[PDB]
Amino acid sequence: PKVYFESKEYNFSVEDEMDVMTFDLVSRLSSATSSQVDVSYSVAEPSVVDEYNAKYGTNYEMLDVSQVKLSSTTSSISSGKLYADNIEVELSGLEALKAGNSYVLPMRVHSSSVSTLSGTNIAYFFFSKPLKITKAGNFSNHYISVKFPVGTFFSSFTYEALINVDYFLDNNTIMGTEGVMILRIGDAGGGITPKDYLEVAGGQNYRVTKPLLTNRWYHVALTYDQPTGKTGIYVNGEKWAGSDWGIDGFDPNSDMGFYIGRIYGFKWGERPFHGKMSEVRVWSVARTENQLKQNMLGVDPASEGLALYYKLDGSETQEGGVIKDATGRINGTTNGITIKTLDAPIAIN
Repeated sequence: PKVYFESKEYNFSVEDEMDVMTFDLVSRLSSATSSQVDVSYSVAEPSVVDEYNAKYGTNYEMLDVSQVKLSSTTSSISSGKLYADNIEVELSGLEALKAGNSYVLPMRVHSSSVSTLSGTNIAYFFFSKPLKITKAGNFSNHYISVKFPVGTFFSSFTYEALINVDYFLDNNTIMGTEGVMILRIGDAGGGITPKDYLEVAGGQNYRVTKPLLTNRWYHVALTYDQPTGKTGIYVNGEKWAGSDWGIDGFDPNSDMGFYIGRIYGFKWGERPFHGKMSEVRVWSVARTENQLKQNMLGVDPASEGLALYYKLDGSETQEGGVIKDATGRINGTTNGITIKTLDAPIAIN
């Protein structure tokens, strides 16, 4: 007879503010025997998690062994029984775990009495820690003026943000460089683009074919892949419109330069956005559809290619007329972005 784990997998949720939890660890025999069978446990090698992720295409992160305590390392299965006496596993440091990841603790069973069954001697305990966005930045005649590093020339690029519109005026600025490359909603004064239609404008233009609602979160993105010439506008990860351009790129600093939320001082209309924004980014690459979809709620601010990042969740420093972005690269000038607490976490469906 052999020692093994009866149930391969268990799932736990790491609730808010939870730092410590305990669970039961039990192995068993394939069939009962006439003497006590001794067992012991250990945390399995991280490569066990890599094999699992490769087999299933999952993305589990291994917990640190330093946050695992066993009531005892050893146990036993009494003569005539199948299941080992319970061991309690205590997991700590849960509050510090990064949200938006799924974690695993793989436990191996060993025996000094009998053999264990390969492929059945690891128990997998999974821990989910949900990423939520519960705060966002208010725009009601507010701007962020952004100066990119000198000689910035975006060839391929991405603008993206989570937005929630309070109301639509004729032309509502999201982000960009007016007259050059700007993402907006509407240009109804021009009698072509309805007030609630996403549009890219500047040296060249195109627009979507369905309106946005008010009081609803959307993820919105504009990409341009300069080598292929393909540009797209994406809403909630779906391509809503596309075009083909021949331009080599654009200088975001040209003219009045780059603005978020309001083209401050523009004589032909400041075109303020009225609503909230979150997770506002500019990249110096064309992000793929998959990259846009998978990262709507958060990205590492250290990411290569990320030229500007405002979470607008309260974690950015605002002082002295400046709002410092998350990359540490951009000190934007602003009239102040009040961080609002949402009624519920951001949901796009």
